[PDB]
Amino acid sequence: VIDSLQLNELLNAGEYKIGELTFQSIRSSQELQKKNTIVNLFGIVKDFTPSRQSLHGTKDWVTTVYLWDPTCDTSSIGLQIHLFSKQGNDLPVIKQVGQPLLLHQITLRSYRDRTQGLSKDQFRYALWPDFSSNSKDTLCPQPMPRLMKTGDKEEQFALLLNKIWDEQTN
DNA sequence: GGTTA
Repeated sequence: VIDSLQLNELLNAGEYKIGELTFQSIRSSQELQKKNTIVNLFGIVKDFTPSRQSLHGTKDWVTTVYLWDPTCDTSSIGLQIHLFSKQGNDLPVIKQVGQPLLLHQITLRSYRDRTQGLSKDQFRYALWPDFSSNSKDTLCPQPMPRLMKTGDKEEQFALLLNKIWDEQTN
């Protein structure tokens, strides 16, 4: 079982592994890159926009989230990520800021001088409750087609992320 | 693949 110190060392390495997946810390993901890359992310939802249908283009279902982790500062909102779906509205249903969110298969690219995340068509995700909340229904029912089965390792990471987020925002 | 946002 990991504690907050190990979590921080993990993140400070830029790239880190949890189970079978390799993630990129939010801060490193914010680094401006010339060429797009595909990554996995695990952070706290610092802000979000409820799912809705795009008005133009292919009109995909879309939800925006701002992901944060201990490598950014309480002052930055984090990495802006647009999650899309062309297979119905099966996007993460987020209820409040503070929820841990794990994203699998997110394209990182440059836009207006900032790195932005764009979900791959087949992206997957895991969403946790905002543990630090008094409310007990922070994690509502989620659509199934993009859900990832997770275990205790990811559970601890989520618990720690939320805790740190809370200590730094409370 | 980066329109949609």
